[PDB]
Amino acid sequence: RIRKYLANYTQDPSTDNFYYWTCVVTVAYIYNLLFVIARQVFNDLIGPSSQSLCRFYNNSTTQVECTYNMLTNMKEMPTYSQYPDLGWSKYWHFRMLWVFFDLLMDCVYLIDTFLNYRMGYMDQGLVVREAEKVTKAYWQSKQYRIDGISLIPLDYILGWPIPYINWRGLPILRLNRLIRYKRVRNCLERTETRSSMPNAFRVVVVVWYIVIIIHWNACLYFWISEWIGLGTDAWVYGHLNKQSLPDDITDTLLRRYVYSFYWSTLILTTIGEVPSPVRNIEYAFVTLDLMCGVLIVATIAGNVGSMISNMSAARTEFQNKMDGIKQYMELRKVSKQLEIRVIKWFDYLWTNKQSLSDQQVLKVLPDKLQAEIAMQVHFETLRKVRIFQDCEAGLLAELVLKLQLQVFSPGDFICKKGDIGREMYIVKRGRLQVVDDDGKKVFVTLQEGSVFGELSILNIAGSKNGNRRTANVRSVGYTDLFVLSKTDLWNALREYPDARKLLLAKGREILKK
Amino acid sequence: RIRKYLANYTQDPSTDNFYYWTCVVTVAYIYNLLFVIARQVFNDLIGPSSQSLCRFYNNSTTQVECTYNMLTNMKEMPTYSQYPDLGWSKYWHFRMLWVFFDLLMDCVYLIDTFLNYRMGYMDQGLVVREAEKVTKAYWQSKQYRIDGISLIPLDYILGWPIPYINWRGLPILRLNRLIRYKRVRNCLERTETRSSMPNAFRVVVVVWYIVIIIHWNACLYFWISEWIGLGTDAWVYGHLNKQSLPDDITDTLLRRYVYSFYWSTLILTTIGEVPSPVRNIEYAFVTLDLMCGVLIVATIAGNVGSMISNMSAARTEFQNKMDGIKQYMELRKVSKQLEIRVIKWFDYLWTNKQSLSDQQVLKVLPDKLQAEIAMQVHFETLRKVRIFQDCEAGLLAELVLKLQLQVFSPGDFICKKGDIGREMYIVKRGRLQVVDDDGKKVFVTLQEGSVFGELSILNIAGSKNGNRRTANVRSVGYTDLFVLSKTDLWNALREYPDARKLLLAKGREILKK
Ligand code: NA
Repeated sequence: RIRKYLANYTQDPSTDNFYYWTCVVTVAYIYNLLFVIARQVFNDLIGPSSQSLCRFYNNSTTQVECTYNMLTNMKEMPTYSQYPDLGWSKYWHFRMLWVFFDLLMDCVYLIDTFLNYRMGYMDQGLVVREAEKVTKAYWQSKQYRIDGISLIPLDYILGWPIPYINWRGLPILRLNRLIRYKRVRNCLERTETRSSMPNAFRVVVVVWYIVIIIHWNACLYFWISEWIGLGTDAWVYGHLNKQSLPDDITDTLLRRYVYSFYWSTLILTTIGEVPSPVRNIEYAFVTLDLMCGVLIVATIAGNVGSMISNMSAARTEFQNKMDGIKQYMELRKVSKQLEIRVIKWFDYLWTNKQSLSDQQVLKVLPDKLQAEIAMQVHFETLRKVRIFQDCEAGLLAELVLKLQLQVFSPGDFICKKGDIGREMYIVKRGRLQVVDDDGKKVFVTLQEGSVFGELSILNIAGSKNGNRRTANVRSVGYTDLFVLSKTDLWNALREYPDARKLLLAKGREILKK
Repeated sequence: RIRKYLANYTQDPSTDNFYYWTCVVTVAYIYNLLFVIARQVFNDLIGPSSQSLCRFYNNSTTQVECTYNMLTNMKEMPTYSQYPDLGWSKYWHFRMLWVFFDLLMDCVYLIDTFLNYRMGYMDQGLVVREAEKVTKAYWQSKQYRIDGISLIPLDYILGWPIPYINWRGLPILRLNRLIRYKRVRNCLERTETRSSMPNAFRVVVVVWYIVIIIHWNACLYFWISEWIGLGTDAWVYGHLNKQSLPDDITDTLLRRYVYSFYWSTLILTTIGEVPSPVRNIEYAFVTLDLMCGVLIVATIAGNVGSMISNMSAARTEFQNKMDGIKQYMELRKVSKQLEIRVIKWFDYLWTNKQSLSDQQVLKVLPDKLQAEIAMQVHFETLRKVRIFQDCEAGLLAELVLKLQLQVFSPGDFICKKGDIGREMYIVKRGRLQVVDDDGKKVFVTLQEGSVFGELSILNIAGSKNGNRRTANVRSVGYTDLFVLSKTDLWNALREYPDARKLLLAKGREILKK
């Protein structure tokens, strides 16, 4: 039942469900990141706690509650008068909506702290899943410190307006929820690896960081403006700042946030098309802010330039190789015809993504994976070669390890009559044909998967032109042959002497018949 | 005839005519890219559909058709009154010109859809050209979806002013022509490879992208200005924007486009010397636009910096090598004279583009091309060596594969009397001379193509100082020798035993005579 399942449960961090969970926790973290500072600085997000009072001229001048026509074209800023119950009868629905999302994100934090409690870890290359071990490792580590500091429900008692003690609230007490940044960094690291566009995603995440910095600096600008006093000079938000409040513009919560966000965007991007500071404290703030903005712009530029140089590195390497080849062919005075042939073949290899190397797989993988990949590509082709049909699979594994790719262009000759023959060819991705001594005839056409030269790899010792090629073979279009050298065959064969004698017997048989 | 040719026709994509065709299709695409959005937002491009009416003071104030003096120094914007036939009697020539270029570019799109219908593809390294196969591959792929969506003639019925139903037109319905971007990307990819300046071309294409973005954002600025209302605040185009319409400036279609393009250039380059926004919606638009402009400037900078670092990479590598050499010669206390000699030789190798390596050709080309290049450079020189004049061409092919470049500076000695001689030298790109034991005499001068030391490569077994050099040879200026080692000769020779015995015979003969 529920008790059994929850008493036994332990988590595997490498699942996909755990990744989706880390995304849920990232959503909750981003909720806190934006809205705790927004509710601290922009108090009316939970509903106004006080009444705005404007000095209105009717017969005479008296102090009344501001309308929207009183908050347009102001000659001074309004003054505030607290409600007896700090806006609770008028805005309890707004405040219960905020409380509900607070409890939702805190329940997410509690589920996360439980999954941390029953969290499986790697030990001896395996993930440990014994409830006793995982909880003991949880307590040995000090994850519980960060888990408990991040959930202290201090904002529930002291973060809301309490009218009985005239406590106005302190939403900033929910900033301990921001200690859980490791799960968010983990989610973003995992999202980059699962991404099909890892450079683009990295730039996007930096842009998201910049937008959140601009939001926090918007809240900082407005908090500094309100601490200096709104409308007291031409730099703070207010009626003397004519970019803040132009002619027919109303002073609203939306206007305060919109102007502060625009101000912060222009300052942290070093555009600076905002009013100049007036007081020494504003000069200090703006100087520091513009130096931060210089660094922020250099960071955006560095990330974009890094992405741009990473995504053009292969074309640059190809162009370097092509330039070197052309330089060589100029210095050593090669024909124009062979030069255009070289450039055609190199351009084909580019626009078809071939790379002319198996070192991609060779170097960076472990030999187990290399052997498995090679056996999946070459083994079934190699087992039908008519001299390897009666061998043990170990020999063929060693052989599929030692196969070399050779590429040919249209009309190229693989071999010609009376040539040294010391190889065996397997046709992959092409088509060959055996032409009668002039290039205007055809005997047979070799398709993919066929084999040519398989007796020239044995040594039958008196086999009627054993070493010479005895045929002409040319490529129809671009071909991809795989070659098993004679040296490689005998090197591998010396370890299997029973397969050796049998190969010799089969070769003599095929030769005689 | 025509029917036969068109029924049989099938296209090869790798031709040069097809490249010129892709350039024609790129011209048609760029036509649509600019002019569909321009005709949507800047309606008067096809001729005004309505009459501009200005409130004029003659005796009294009445509403008359605006002149150019009424559209200068305006106190308010004019109002419009549709024509009964929506400008068709006055501007049918403009509209038929636009219709003609529309039909021209749509015929280009139809030719392109036919060439896609009969389009040859690569199969087994060959381009397939059988009409049945290419059309079957066209239908198997879903190219016909994109080809048909991009040609829906909806703009011909609903994109022009129809006065009978009071339809004002919707030029934006021609935006489905912009689905064919793959042919344009293909054309630009192919233009980069054919380019002699591939870094410059890449930067130029990014600059073209930025200019088109600035054009579309100019149209966006003016559409937003017109939707808010022209002349309603100091940010939209109009008479209250005194950068839009200064003192003696007339409100024309050219002025609207010119100002919107300048505005968009200053915003997307983050210069920002334009009026500040006034309303919340303008603040939102401009904040988003300036963040896009930050990214656009970082993109331009990244592409330029990538090009700059690619075009100075070789000089940087050379300077790294030179610095390493000088560091070594300082640590190990080499003379100043040998140090200036090393630096002179390295500077020469730089300012003459030699690279001291044949690995350029060696690594990156397939062995077929390497063998052909080596045979074209070395074979005729090697066949006149007086011991290789009576050999089979296969031996000489193997030998021209195994030739090593050695470079010498002016006055350097290739060899001296009584030195171990185990090589043969072929003079390429230089001039040697045999000096009599003091360096003040001359016996013979060896020019390009000559050969020295060709008997020291054989083993005549008692050949009167067979191993010692028996002559002094020094380089006149910078020389480029190619050396055939004795080890290489015998390694290659063991495969040809008939050529071996013959070489031995010829060497004994030359030695005796
Ligand atoms: Na300025």
